[PDB]
Amino acid sequence: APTEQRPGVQECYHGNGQSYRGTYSTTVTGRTCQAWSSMTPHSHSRTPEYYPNAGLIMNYCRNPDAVAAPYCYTRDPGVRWEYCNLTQCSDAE
Repeated sequence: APTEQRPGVQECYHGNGQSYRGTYSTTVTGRTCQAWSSMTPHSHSRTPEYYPNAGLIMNYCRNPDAVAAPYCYTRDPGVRWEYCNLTQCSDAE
């Protein structure tokens, strides 16, 4: 009889994560991402209007402008943006 929570498949990004369209929404330090369509607390230009094919919905980690890895602005006024707590798929190899 099982005594461990059902296995969870980790999310991971390929390449630099420009193709990432998963649901992860937490930064490397555990902070909660700000929604892309929100301008509070941080104003920015990474909007779905300006990156219409980048999947900039909700507050999911994304890489619309092809930086090093998926990222987000955070909801904390003291922290503008962070890379997300996401590993590269190739790490498990």
